[PDB]
Amino acid sequence: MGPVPPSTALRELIEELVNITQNQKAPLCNGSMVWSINLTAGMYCAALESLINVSGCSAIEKTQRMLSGFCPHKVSAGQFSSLHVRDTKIEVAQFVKDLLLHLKKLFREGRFN
Repeated sequence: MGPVPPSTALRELIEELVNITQNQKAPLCNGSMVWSINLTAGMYCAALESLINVSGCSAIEKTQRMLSGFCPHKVSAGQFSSLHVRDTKIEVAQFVKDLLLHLKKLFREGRFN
């Protein structure tokens, strides 16, 4: 009835992200690239604004919603927070995988958000 706990939401997110990335043949997006970010705490928020730059990819539309659950502040294609540094862009396939390592990482510390 009430929302799912933080630890449960994370596992459901990791299991879903892995599932769509294991049977994926070619890149989910047309080789779209995203800005690299620093994986620390506000990863969900920093990661969200980076995905907001990817359009035309429904396979990740649901992902943006689940990420928002950990980041209540919405981001428009005009408002940016972590894209202040001039980092290089990377393929989404790598962005999802790099994020996967950090997602299960916080599970070990049980420190969600």
